[PDB]
Amino acid sequence: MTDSEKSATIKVTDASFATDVLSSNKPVLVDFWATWCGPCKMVAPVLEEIATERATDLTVAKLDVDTNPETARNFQVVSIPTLILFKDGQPVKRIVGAKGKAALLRELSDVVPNLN
Repeated sequence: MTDSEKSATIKVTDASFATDVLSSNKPVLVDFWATWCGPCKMVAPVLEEIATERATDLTVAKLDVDTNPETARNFQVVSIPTLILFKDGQPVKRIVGAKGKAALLRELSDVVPNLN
């Protein structure tokens, strides 16, 4: 089953990346992913929880490399899944391959000192 409030993520494209990711004065986390990749499918529910839980500290976004390969090569992040953390529309940290909740919330507790 699914629902319109099951996630707090945003979806971005090569035509909208500047208006959402580079527009953000707060920290924003882009996951470059595709539905056809196993590790992408495995990190998606962990990022969905991170979007729902960490909304006050950061924003969580997805770039679909299957329909925006332009944005995938623009940052050289084609080696999916690939996570970029931006602050004030400028890149600050890079991560590649899947994470579990513990590893993802360590790398985001680096900006959320409250947990974990």
